[PDB]
Amino acid sequence: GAMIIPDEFRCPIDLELMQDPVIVSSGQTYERSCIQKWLDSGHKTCPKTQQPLSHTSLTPNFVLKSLISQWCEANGIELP
Amino acid sequence: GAMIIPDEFRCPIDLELMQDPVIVSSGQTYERSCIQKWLDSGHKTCPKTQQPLSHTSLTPNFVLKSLISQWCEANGIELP
Repeated sequence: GAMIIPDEFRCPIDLELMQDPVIVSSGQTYERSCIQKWLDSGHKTCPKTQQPLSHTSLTPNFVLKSLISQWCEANGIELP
Repeated sequence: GAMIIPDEFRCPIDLELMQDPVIVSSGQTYERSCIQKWLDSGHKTCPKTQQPLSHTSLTPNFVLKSLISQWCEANGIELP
């Protein structure tokens, strides 16, 4: 039928399911890989609104991970 | 209906229902009110581990907001 994961468990930037959740200073959640490229590129601004960024953080997701684990169990499936 | 919400949404510190979570540099989520008291007290150690904190990070809630709204809708219950 139809089975789509909530946007909460998907990377907003790539709109794709991935196992690497990280959070920005603003509290936004994005894929770590994308951010590494973003920082590596030398970009010090938020891609979402093109606003300037004076601080970055490598804080990993916590509750998101726990929630996704429960989500998979409910469906009785494993992450791709 | 379910009168008990998942511990993920519940504040770990007081195990009480609230809507104002923030993150810590250690990837821990605590209620905003509690951390404010901590700062006011001039404490420099993590309450749970009683270990010194060389630094701290303040990040407002994020994906929790979306989940909270959806959760209430699923149960058809108003959020206190």
